[PDB]
This record gives sequence, C-alpha cells and structure tokens, in this order.
Amino acid sequence: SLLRQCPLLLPQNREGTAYEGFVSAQGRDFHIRILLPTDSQLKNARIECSWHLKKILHGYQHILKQRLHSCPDLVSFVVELKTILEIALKA
Repeated sequence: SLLRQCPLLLPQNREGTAYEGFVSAQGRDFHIRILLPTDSQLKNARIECSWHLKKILHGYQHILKQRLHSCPDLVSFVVELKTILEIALKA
C-alpha cells in the first residue's frame, strides 16, 4: 500500500531511493524529493525536499515538530508528510 499512498512517489533509484515526484499535498503540488541514502535506517537520510520557492533543501527537524515522528520507516514518514504540511498550509 506504500507504492500508492501518494500519487507523486516515483522510484528515484533502483536501490530503493523512493525519492521522486511531487510528495507534497497542497493547493497545486509539493516538489519535495527526499532521497534517503541509508541502507535501512530512516534517520540520517537526506530529506532536503526543497520547496516553497527554495531549490536547495536542508536536513531534518526544520519545523518545531518536523523530526518528531521518525520511529516508523519511510512509509509512515511519507504518510505523515501531508499531516505535517497541513499544519503550515492554513497560515
């Protein structure tokens, strides 16, 4: 169910990058390509999804509660992307 949880989740690399496509749920789209280069650990993966007029992204923990629910794998982390973006979409 992780391959269809977001209509903008394309496989970046054959090695299991899972960082390709608009993974931001907003008015029009959210071009946040987070490429996790770790073998199996979720933390330390490059999730600098440059968006909102910014090209170069930064590490995790950008928002006050951004890097909080990092217990699950990319599936739960990808599902929480919309819930995290909704906190700022209403401002």
